[PDB]
Amino acid sequence: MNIFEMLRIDEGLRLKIYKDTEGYYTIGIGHLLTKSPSLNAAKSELDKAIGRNTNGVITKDEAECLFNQDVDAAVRGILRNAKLKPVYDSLDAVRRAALINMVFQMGETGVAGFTNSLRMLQQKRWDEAAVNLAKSRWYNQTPNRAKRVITTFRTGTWDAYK
Ligand SMILES: *SCC1=CC(C)(C)N(O)C1(C)C
Ligand SMILES: [Cl-]
Ligand SMILES: [Cl-]
Repeated sequence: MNIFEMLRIDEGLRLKIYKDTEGYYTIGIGHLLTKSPSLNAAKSELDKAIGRNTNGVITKDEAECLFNQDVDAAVRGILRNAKLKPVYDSLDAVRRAALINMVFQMGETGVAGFTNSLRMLQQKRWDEAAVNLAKSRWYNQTPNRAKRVITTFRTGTWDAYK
């Protein structure tokens, strides 16, 4: 198990434009296209991201291309952020993947707002962090995915994904 397989489980794979849990236009492996309600705006972003006239449908290779770019962007967003980098540096390899997962889903600014959870993770207070992480809109809106990520933070194992 690794971060690519983990996010592939959490995000799924769809080759046609769809709406995510929030109603935003998305494609591939959780690649957010736009938060605008216009399908034409989403098709325009898609063509721009892929470099061709797609008409809303991409191939599996194109979906994995965006996926690689998005995982790379998430990791580099963590390392550039003054609040996230110290937490990431303090974590073991499995818990680092859990932090990448969160950044992938809600963005670098959103995760950096979990000020109290991040401090508990840095102090390695795993049970207390898990309780604090669940007191969030994130947990209430996507509870099954949040539980898997929180369990990864709590245990340091991949057991939630087996
Ligand atoms: S993101 C790299 C990528 C993969 C593939 C689908 C082969 N592509 O057209 C590019 C080179 C963009
Ligand atoms: Cl992009
Ligand atoms: Cl869920």
